[PDB]
Order: sequence, then structure tokens, then C-alpha cells
Amino acid sequence: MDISEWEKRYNEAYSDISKSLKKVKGIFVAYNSNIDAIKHIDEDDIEKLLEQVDAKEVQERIMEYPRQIDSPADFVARLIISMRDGKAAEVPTYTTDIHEWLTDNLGFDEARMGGQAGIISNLLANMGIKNVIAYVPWLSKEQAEYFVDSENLLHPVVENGKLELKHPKEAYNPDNKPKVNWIIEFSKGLEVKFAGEKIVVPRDNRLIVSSRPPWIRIDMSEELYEHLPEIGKNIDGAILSGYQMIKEEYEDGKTYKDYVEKAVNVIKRLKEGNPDIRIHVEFTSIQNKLIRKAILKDIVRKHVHSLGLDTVEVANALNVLGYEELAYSVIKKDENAIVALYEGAVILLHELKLERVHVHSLGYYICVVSKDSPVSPEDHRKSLLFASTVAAARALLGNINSLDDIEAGLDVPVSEQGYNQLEKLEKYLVRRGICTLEDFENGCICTPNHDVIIIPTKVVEKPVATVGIGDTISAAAFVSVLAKMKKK
Amino acid sequence: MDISEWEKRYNEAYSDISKSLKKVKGIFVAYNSNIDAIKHIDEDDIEKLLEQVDAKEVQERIMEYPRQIDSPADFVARLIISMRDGKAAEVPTYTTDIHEWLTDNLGFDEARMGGQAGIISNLLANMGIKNVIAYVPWLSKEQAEYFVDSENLLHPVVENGKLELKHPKEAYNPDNKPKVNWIIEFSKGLEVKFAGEKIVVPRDNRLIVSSRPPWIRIDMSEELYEHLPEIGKNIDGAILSGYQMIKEEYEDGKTYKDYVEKAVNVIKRLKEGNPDIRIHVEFTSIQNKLIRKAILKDIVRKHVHSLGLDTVEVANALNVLGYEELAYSVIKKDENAIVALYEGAVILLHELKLERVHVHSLGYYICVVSKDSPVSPEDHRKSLLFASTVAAARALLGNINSLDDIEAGLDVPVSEQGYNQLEKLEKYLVRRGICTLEDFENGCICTPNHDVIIIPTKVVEKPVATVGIGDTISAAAFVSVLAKMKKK
Ligand SMILES: Nc1ncnc2c1ncn2[C@@H]1O[C@H](COP(=O)(O)OP(=O)(O)O)[C@@H](O)[C@H]1O
Ligand SMILES: Nc1ncnc2c1ncn2[C@@H]1O[C@H](COP(=O)(O)OP(=O)(O)O)[C@@H](O)[C@H]1O
Ligand SMILES: [Mg+2]
Ligand SMILES: [Mg+2]
Ligand code: NI
Ligand code: NI
Ligand code: NI
Ligand code: NI
Ligand code: NI
Ligand code: NI
Repeated sequence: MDISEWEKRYNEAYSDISKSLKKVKGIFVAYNSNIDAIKHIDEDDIEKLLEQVDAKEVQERIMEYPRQIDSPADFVARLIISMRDGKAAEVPTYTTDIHEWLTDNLGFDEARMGGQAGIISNLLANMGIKNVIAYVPWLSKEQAEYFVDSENLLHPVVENGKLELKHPKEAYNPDNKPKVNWIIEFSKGLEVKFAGEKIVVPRDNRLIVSSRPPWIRIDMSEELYEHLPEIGKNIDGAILSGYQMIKEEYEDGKTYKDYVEKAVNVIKRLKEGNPDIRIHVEFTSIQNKLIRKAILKDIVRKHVHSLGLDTVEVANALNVLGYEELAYSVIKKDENAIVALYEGAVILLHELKLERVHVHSLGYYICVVSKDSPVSPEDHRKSLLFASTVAAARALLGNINSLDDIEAGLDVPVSEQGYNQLEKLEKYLVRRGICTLEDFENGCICTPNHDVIIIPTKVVEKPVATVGIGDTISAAAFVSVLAKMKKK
Repeated sequence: MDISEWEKRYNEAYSDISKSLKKVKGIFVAYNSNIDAIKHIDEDDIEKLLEQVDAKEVQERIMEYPRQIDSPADFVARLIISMRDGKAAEVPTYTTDIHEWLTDNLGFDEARMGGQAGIISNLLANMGIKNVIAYVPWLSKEQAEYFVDSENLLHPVVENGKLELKHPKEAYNPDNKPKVNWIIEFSKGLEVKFAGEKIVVPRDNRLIVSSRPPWIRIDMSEELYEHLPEIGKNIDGAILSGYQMIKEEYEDGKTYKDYVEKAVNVIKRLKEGNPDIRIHVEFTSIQNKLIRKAILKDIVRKHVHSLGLDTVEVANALNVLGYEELAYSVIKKDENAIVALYEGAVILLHELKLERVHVHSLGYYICVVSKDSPVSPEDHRKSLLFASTVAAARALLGNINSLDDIEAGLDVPVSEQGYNQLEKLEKYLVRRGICTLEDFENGCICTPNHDVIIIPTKVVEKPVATVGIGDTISAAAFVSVLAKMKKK
């Protein structure tokens, strides 16, 4: 009916946060960075691959379906399978050699920074934030190419006797190669003569080779470890992600338990240098539920102050936290879904003792905040509106290059789908007595146990790129909250 | 009979070590630095002091003899006492205010760096050693004046967010004042009219005000503490001293036990950054025997690899270590004294599990070394000869300004007093079967449990300044031993 009021609030939110970000003195962004590479393969390309491999071996490899890529024949065998069988597929490789072979023999059309940390790192860099300290384990020369040249963006490197911060381009170790994901795309009509058989592809499809090298872990050098307090002293918060690449078993005697214990120490060391620091964790899909549970309960729960996740991820968390039914209700897409999203969010806040849980969905955001939070509900609302604007711009333009680009997102309309979805929640919360019609249309809802802030968002109908928007949403909000709080 | 052979060895030792010191990559020198100030007071000076104080108060202070200087009246009262009574005396002050009053109202004729660390710091600086990292708790602007401007000499300072090494002159905290000792000297015939009484001084005498401020302790900032491994990584050894200023009781709830525990952590942290590091402790007179015992047993014994002390100090250590008789025998000055010195040194090596115990006496040096030492007895002998030469030069010239000054000490004769003292030890050790006449006149004595190196030294008959020679002796030897060992 009236988004005009929401629209004014959006403008106030943008101006206030734009100015306030000057106050953030530094932010440590760590762990999962990688290169996503895309290649559309034609016939001339396939011919060069076959020129590099033995057909007898590939046919033998094809007979026994391979569940991993270790040799260039494994690649071709899987590639041919997914070429003839219509279905798409993702296959992992546990070596960096595969990427190198592909680079030397195939090429890629486009490449882009990937991973939650690397994206947030570049985002906050172009956003003008001071002291963006990124950390990528075993950073390589190629990886650093995909960081941006900003004076405010740094990375730790050891200069023969001292640990120092330099730009990513000047901080790599020549002895490592990078984690790169290859997405291979082919199209209807592709003809290939293999082993005398002729294969023509029925429909468009993509193949994904996902590098998951076992040596890249949630760990850091002793030099860096002992410098945590000095880093923490000089930043206002940290954004931590990538915990999904911890495995149950590591061949060198380590287990998931050891890297949970390491993760928590990293957080505690940071707090040793700055007791007022605020740690955010971006959550994501974690196939293995034993690990998901440890990440949430063992790591995230009492040591982290802020968590960011999408709708589905709330269900993943609830599911391993003892609420199978409520997870089932959020996953169903019907009217009740947003009622279950709300209550679930409220669960996560208490069960995991956090300052704030930020859930970003398609047409709206929902943030539940503890009563002992250092910033006000009004400020939090300013932060979601800002994050909503940043997401509009990034969807419009493909990427944020400056703090001014963000203003283009103010001109994306508040989504009607999202606004009407809140209407369902509005009725529920009013009837519950939790809420008054005035307080909800305000977007600020206060309750003895917690406050909860809901906004409708600006949704782009023909967006340029949908990669890293969710990561962007959580980062932009967390720093906005960091700007708002104060210190002497 | 033949020092000519010793003389050749001295020359070989100097050339070899002179060249080898290039190899020491850094050395951390920490804790006790201070300013020693000397003032000869005439009558015009005393008159200004009385012009600043009330006679009635000083006379009242004089009636009740004061055992500490807290007020400028306390100073004058003690000063007058020691002026009329012939005897010399040392009186402590527990504030830095006393120094300031004296500076503003009295002046001093000469001042010089003092303390074991500060002296060794400047010594190794002028000696050309790379990376001399000094550490003085609550370093002040005046204190830093007395460090020398050498590019190789540094000190830790925190620059608003980062811990860094700068020169002492640029690393002070404007908010601290320095530990300074005032030595006041007066002479026969001094006339002073106080309270109507006239005082004339009978004989020359000095008064010493020794600043012992309770806030200067054997501790360091958290920033520095967390940077120990990075420092240790970049030095080959550390020289630690000043443990004598730990008190039983500290008014803020701390006790000697806490600073022992801190001292040992400092050593362990350093070893975390460099496992091959070698720690030296220079020992000194420690009036309180409970503390002396803790320093030796609780701190020095298993965590330190090298100890340096004078003849008397060996007796102090033996005494609190359970050997009262052997301590009594070294203190007696008779022929047996050097037999007891030897055996005592051997005691200290085993009872305290060290790599080497270096005892420097007036005409000779005695170093007992464990069998698992990283450097050879021959090399050790080179180190004592070098240290003996450095001590000759410093006694000649008052101070070491360059690595070339050391060569002047080669031209100071081997002491006959010292050589003949060894003759007694030679007979004992031969008759003991420990030794063969050839092995002793060689100066290298090997034994199942330990090796022991004895040399005669170069002693100056009209020396310029005898302050810090012993500290110099131990430092020069320890670094010489550090130069000799090897690492990749
Ligand atoms: N066209 C769009 N305009 C604005 N926001 C969008 C658009 N498409 C997706 N989003 C936001 O991006 C989020 C997707 O992030 P998520 O599912 O967590 O994956 P990722 O974190 O990899 O981006 C959604 O929660 C949604 O709010
Ligand atoms: N004239 C001199 N020439 C050479 N060496 C000397 C001379 N006088 C003293 N020494 C050496 O200096 C040492 C004195 O040091 P010590 O008694 O430990 O006090 P400090 O450490 O304060 O100098 C003696 O062991 C002696 O070997
Ligand atoms: Mg996401
Ligand atoms: Mg001494
Ligand atoms: Ni092609
Ligand atoms: Ni450092
Ligand atoms: Ni657990
Ligand atoms: Ni005078
Ligand atoms: Ni540092
Ligand atoms: Ni003890």
C-alpha cells in the first residue's frame, strides 16, 4: 500500500551509514578464497584434449565411472559421460595439478574471485573501508591476481624474520598453486568422435570440477597466530567463513576436532588484543551433518556474536540442533514458511547465544537481536536497509566498484512479493500479542527476550550476476552495525 | 715461565673471533638499565639546598635517623649526617621525584649509563653486532640519552596499534622518568652552618642515593610479550640480567613468585620462536637469600644455558644451594681459594644443569662446560681469550668505541699474579688425576662429567674505569661462543 514510507527510510539509512563507515578502523576477513573459472567448450577444444590423452585409457576409465578427477584421462572420461548423458554433474579433484593441466591445454573464457571471504574482501575494499585485512591459507600468485589494488586492502606475509601486512599481489608464496573451480559448459549439437563412436549432445549442460585440496585447511602459520592480538587490537570486527571445508578425517592424524579447536583459538586470540571486537560468521550449506553440528555448537555458539545465513541454511541448522519439524516447515514454500522462518531465527539466537542472527531471504530480511546488543534496533534497521541497497546495486551492475555505485540500488523498487510476504507475518505476530500493527509496519519489534527487525528489500528483475549477493548482504550489514557502535 | 705461548693464542683468538662475529644475526639484551650520576659538592652548592628546605624540619628529621629519602629534607638530613659522621653510606629512594629535585637544584658533574643490560647493550653496539635489541621497562627520555646512536641498536616501542623496533632515542615514553643513582662526594674541610651549629668535614667521603622505584619490575607489555617469538626467531641468543630488583612483596598483591613465573615465560616464549636460541644470565650480589635461591633454582636452573658471575657471587650461590663450607673456602683469600673456586664452579654447572658457567676473577677466568655443549673446548678458549682482551681495552681506555679499540688490549701483559695462581690449581688437578700437566698448560681440561677451560688474563695496573668490566667480560665471551656455533 505505502512503500513510500519505506522509501524515505531507505534514503535516511543510506546517508547515515555512508557517512558513518569512516569510523571503522579495520576488519579481518579470513579463510575461503578461490578462483571460479568458466569455459565454454567447442569441438576444436575437445580435439586438443583427446590429442593429449589415450583413448584406450579413457574408454577404460569410462567403463568404471570415476567419482573424482586425478588424471587428465579422468577429466576427459567424466567430460564425455556428462556430454552423452544429458544430466549435469559436479565432480571433485583433490590436486592443483588438474587446474594447471586445464590452463595449459584448455583455457577459460572468464574467471572471477570466488569464496565467501575473497568476495567480502574485495567488496569492503571497493567500499572504502580502512584496514581490510584478508587472510587466505597458502595464497598463490594467481589467486592474488583476483584481489583488487586498493591501499586499504592488505594480507599477511612473512618477510624472512618478520610478519608484515602487504597487498595480496605482493604477499603470495610462489610455492603454492590456487584453488580454482572449473565450470565446463557445452551446447546442443556438439559432435565428437571418440573410440570410433560418434557423440552428439542432446541439450545444453555444464560440468563442474570443484578443487577441494586436502592441504588447504582452517589453519594459519605460527607467525600469524602470535600476531593475532596485534591485528585484533587494530580492527573493530572480523568476518569468518569457509568452515565447510573441514573434513572428518585428515590423513596426517588430524580430525575435525582439531580444527574446531584451532578455529576457536583464533577467535580467542583476536579477543585478547581487543576485548570489544565483534566476530561475524557467514554460514553456508554443509553436506555432512556431524561437521555442521560441530561448527554451530562447538565453534559458533558462544564465541561468535553475529551469524548470517539464507533461508535454507536456517533449516540445516535447526535440523542438527534438534528441531526437525520447524526445519521442515521453513523448507516448505507456502504461507506458513515465513512464520517458521521467524520462529526458527528466534531459536538460533537463543540456542546459539548470539547478539544477532541475520537471515536474508528473497524478498525480505529478518534480523533477531539480543537485548544486550551494543547498538539500537533503529540502527540495526538502518543496517539492513543499507545492506538491501548494496545488494540491489550489485545485482544491477554485477559488482561494486565504489561507495557511489551503491546509490544506484536506491532506485530499485521495494519488492511487492516481499512486502506481501511480511503481511502474513504481520498478522501472526499481532495475533500472538508479540507485536502491534504500528510496530511491525515500523519494522522494529521488541520482545522481553529479544528484539527483531524485519524490512522489505529491493529486488532486481533482470540482474547481471547473482554470485556473492548473500555474502555481500551479511558483510554490508555487519560493518554498518560496526560503524554505529562507539568506542574511545 | 712462558706466557709467550699464551700470547700467540691470544692473537689467534682475536683474529678468529673478530672475523666470526659477522655471523651473529641478533641478540636481545634486557631489563636493568639506569643512569649513574656523580656530583662533587662544594659549599655554594650546599647553601642552595638549605635555601630550599626548612632547618627546623631537617633538624627534626636528623634527630630520628631516616633510612630512606622521600623528601628533599630527608636528603639534606642524611647528607648532613654523613657529612659530620665520617662514615660512608648508601640510602635508597623509592621515587623518581628525588632525582628531579636534585637535577633542578643541584646538578651533576658526570653521568654515565649504568646497569648490566644497558652497559652490555652499548658494548655490543659499539662492537658492531647486528640486531642488538635492548629492552628497558618504562624507558624514559633521559635514559635513552645514554644509549648510543648505532643503526644496529634497537628498542621496542608501540606506535598506536603496532609493536615496532626503533632506536632508544626514538622509543621512549614521555610519561616516565628514569632510574638514576646519585653519588654525592664531599671533601676534607667542608664548612656548613646549619641550625647555628658549624660543621667541618674530617675526611673525604661519598654518599649514595640509590633509586629503587617499586613500579620498575621484571615484566613487559602484552604487546612485547606476544612479539617474543618473532624477536627470538631473529636473534641467536639473549642476555638477561636485573633479577636482583625483584622484591618479596609488592603492594598491589604481587609477590616474588609471580615475577619468577613471568621471567621463565619470557624465556620460554623466546624459545618458541627459535628452539636453538641460547640464553645467558649475568648474576650479581643479591642481599636477600630467599630471592637469590628462587632466581637460581626456580628461574636460572633448567631454562638458562649460560651463567656469568664473579668470585664472590659463586659463594653466594653455593651458600643458598646447600654448600656453606665450600662457599666459605672460596671467600677466604689463601692458596686453597682457587681450588674451591674450581670445584664450586663444577658444582654450579651440575646442580643448575647449564651448558657453561663462566667465572671471571681478578687474574684468571674459569669456565666449566657441559659435555653436550654445541661448541668445542678449543672455541670456548678462544672466547675467554677474546673476553679477556676486551676487558683489557675497556680498562685501558674507559670504554669500547669500536671493534678496533679491542686490539689495544692485546698489548696488556698476561698477569703474573694470575698465572701463578693457576700453578696452585695445576698441582691440585694433576694430583687428582683429572688432569695432565700438558693439558692444563694448554688451558683445556676434559673430564667424563664436563670440560673446563682456564686461562690467565691481561690485567691493567693503572686502569681508567672499572665499571662494567665484569658485565663486559661475560657478554664478550657469550657472543664469541654464539659466533662459533653454526646454523643453516
Ligand atoms: N535479483 C536479486 N536482487 C536482489 N537481491 C537478490 C537477487 N537475487 C538474489 N538476491 C539475494 O541474494 C541471496 C542469495 O544468497 P545465498 O543463497 O546465500 O547464496 P550466495 O551467498 O552464494 O549468494 C538471497 O538471499 C537474496 O536475498
Ligand atoms: N684493572 C683491570 N684489568 C682487567 N680486568 C679487570 C681489572 N679490574 C677488574 N677487572 C675484572 O673485572 C671484574 C669485576 O667485575 P665484578 O666484580 O663482577 O663487578 P662489575 O660486574 O660491576 O664490573 C673482575 O672479575 C676482574 O676480572
Ligand atoms: Mg550464502
Ligand atoms: Mg659483576
Ligand atoms: Ni574452441
Ligand atoms: Ni611483528
Ligand atoms: Ni561437539
Ligand atoms: Ni659548587
Ligand atoms: Ni607486529
Ligand atoms: Ni623455589
